[PDB]
Amino acid sequence: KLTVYLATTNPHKVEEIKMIAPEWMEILPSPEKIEVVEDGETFLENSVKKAVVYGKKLKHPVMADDSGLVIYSLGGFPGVMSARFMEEHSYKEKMRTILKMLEGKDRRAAFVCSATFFDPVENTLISVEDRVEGRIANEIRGTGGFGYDPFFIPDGYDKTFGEIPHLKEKISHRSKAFRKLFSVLEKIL
Amino acid sequence: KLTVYLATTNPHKVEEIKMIAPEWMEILPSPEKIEVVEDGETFLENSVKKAVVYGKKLKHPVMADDSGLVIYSLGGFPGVMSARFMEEHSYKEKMRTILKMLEGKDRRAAFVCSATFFDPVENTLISVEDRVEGRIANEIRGTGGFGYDPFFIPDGYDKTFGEIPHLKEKISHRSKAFRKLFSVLEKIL
Amino acid sequence: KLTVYLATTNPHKVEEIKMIAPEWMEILPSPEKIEVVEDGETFLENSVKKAVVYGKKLKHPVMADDSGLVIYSLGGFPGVMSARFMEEHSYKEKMRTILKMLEGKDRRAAFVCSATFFDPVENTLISVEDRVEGRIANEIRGTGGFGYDPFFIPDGYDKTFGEIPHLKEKISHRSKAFRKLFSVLEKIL
Amino acid sequence: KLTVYLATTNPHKVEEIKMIAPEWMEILPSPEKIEVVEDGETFLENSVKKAVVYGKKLKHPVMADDSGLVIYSLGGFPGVMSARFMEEHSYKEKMRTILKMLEGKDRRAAFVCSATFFDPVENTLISVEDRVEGRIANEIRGTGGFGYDPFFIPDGYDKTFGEIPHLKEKISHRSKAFRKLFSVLEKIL
Ligand SMILES: O=c1[nH]cnc2c1ncn2[C@@H]1O[C@H](COP(=O)(O)O)[C@@H](O)[C@H]1O
Ligand SMILES: O=c1[nH]cnc2c1ncn2[C@@H]1O[C@H](COP(=O)(O)O)[C@@H](O)[C@H]1O
Ligand SMILES: O=c1[nH]cnc2c1ncn2[C@@H]1O[C@H](COP(=O)(O)O)[C@@H](O)[C@H]1O
Ligand SMILES: O=c1[nH]cnc2c1ncn2[C@@H]1O[C@H](COP(=O)(O)O)[C@@H](O)[C@H]1O
Repeated sequence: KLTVYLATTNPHKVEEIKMIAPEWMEILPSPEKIEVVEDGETFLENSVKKAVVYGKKLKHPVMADDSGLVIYSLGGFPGVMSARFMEEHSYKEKMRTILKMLEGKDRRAAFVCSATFFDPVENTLISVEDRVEGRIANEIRGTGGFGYDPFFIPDGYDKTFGEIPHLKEKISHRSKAFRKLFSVLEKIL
Repeated sequence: KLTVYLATTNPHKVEEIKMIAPEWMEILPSPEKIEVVEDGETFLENSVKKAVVYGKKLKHPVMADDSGLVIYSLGGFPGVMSARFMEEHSYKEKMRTILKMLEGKDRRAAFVCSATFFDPVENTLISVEDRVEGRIANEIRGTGGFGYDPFFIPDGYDKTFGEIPHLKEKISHRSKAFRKLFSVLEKIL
Repeated sequence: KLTVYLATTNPHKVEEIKMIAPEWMEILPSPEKIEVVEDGETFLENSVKKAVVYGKKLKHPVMADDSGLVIYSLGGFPGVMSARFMEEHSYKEKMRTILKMLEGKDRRAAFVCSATFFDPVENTLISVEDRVEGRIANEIRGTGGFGYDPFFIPDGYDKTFGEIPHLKEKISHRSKAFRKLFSVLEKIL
Repeated sequence: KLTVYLATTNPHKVEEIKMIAPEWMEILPSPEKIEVVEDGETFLENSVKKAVVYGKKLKHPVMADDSGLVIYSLGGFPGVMSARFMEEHSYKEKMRTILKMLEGKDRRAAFVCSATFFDPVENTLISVEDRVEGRIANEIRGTGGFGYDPFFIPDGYDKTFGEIPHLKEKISHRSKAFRKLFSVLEKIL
């Protein structure tokens, strides 16, 4: 019933989103890579900006994700800088560096995801945000998911997303933000 | 139930949105006169941007409106330039100059309104758009309403909005978009 | 010595810049088409934005031009909208329409040009502006030049730039801005 | 011969620029604290942007500075994020955090400054950039200067700017860049 192109370069993101989409959602890969200036202050701003740039060019309904790691004792770092921080380096160096940052510090943290729907024919835009609360692990563990998942432990668990990647589908920020986006969309039709 | 501020400096817009409020919504003018640079290409971009800027400086749900007159035979002019066009001059003078532009041309026009709700607490953003098709009168009539109302005739009528302003309450771009917004809030709150 | 690419999509601007160029400059068109959202509210802001965006992507010194027609009685219209106004129509039609807007108004106008140099290796940016004061003719005449030339009369002249386009080399907004820019660069080399 | 306002919120920048002002220039703080979203990817873009905004509000010549600390082994961190990083925390906390990140890494870094002049009357804008190269110390020393001074050691010295702040006047990113700017001006004017 509703068909959408995904506004995203990230293949792990393509992956997570199709696997939690209801049957009434068809989620297609964008026919083209489109440069987006990601100069927003928040996940919401960047998510909307990707949805709008992609929507205007493709002239078809689109969905966008903007996401990252928020560490409370580091002022929300890396936040929107999640990818850009030490971007020439491996996620493993990034995680080691942030471990050094956190010695002696409260390790509370969250992955946040802003999920955006834009229909450029109707000029309807919907954006919702959700999060998964956890903590940074004392050490990098496991090879599942992507990015910072090897050192993030969701609340109510003692393993990292790198160790129990299947759990992302159930409780991660992206799963909940998009299910909450699907839910709104479902209602308004 | 739901209090909301209006992300605008326009009294006329505040009046018009105030009068169509649903029973479950409280609608207040914003307590700050915040400057937003309206550099969007489209009414949606500007709407969305006022709502984010207002919602962030206020830390409370906001609604914003970006609106204008679009005259097809003039390329959609004045469009997002509706206020900035000859801004030091009265609307009378603006309407006069646009009448000259239109001599001998198809007179078909629309008012368009991009209506956006932003909740900065949850990060929920909803933006919708509507319009009233109509045409430019051959002369300026009435004093009702505001802006271009005195020379705009909605389809199915022969008086301008400046002549029959009460009719705005029922069929205007602003009345239609904001109801479209309420019907969305209602269904998802 | 100094080679610059021009951060422009306008081949008339290219040829006009080349013909006034000092002996020590080499001026080449951009080797790549790059998209820039011209969302500045002034010429200076758009000129600087084109220079920066093209400079950063080309990794090489560049120059940009933002230019337009400013008519005083019309609040400076079309201004930054010079190109966008009625952009699907010919200039003849955009002129006819502005002729209609000028009936019974003061006819004085200026072309304005913001000329920018950007060296992205040193991060040196230099932006200078000039103008040519004149007035709008009562009709369109000449096929020379480009854009609004055929109804623009320079102060101290009888003929429009469409009739005497050869005079642009000496006295246009573009000739004066760029030579001002060449002269600043002379001193700082 | 020239009264220029400083487009800045930083009392410490105010003082350090003031003290290297050349004879023909009366450098003042700005009368008004004005909101500027520093959303640029580089120092130059933020510098330019602060200059333009202030200069449009104030209608007089202004100068702006955007500056930060660039640590090479950390991908250029904190860079444009130099203030915003851990912004609710003291600079002692920030520097302590960054020492941890640097354990086992190349300590080299630069303070960088983009110094921009903007005349909103003529529409002339000049932006130049400079840097002071140096290294992060293994410890925080001295309460001189500001920000990251107490753990930055300019090349060829053994003291942090925290310990020798009076040498900034002569060798800092800021003095060099602002003198580079001054130099360029008193050729043209
Ligand atoms: O699910 C996640 N696991 C690990 N890292 C994530 C996840 N979601 C977003 N990120 C981080 O956020 C950045 C990409 O988000 P983007 O800016 O939305 O493309 C990368 O640093 C990711 O590693
Ligand atoms: O309901 C309408 N009637 C007449 N003019 C309107 C209406 N809505 C928007 N406008 C015009 O469009 C501009 C609205 O400014 P903005 O939405 O704040 O960018 C002003 O020129 C208004 O006069
Ligand atoms: O030298 C000129 N003669 C006539 N029109 C000009 C000249 N310079 C700029 N323009 C107009 O201003 C606009 C240039 O738009 P820009 O590409 O955004 O700088 C186009 O409308 C041009 O036709
Ligand atoms: O001379 C300096 N010494 C120490 N820190 C500096 C200096 N100049 C700039 N910074 C840092 O750079 C940031 C300035 O950011 P800005 O005010 O946004 O340009 C602040 O975090 C400063 O602490």
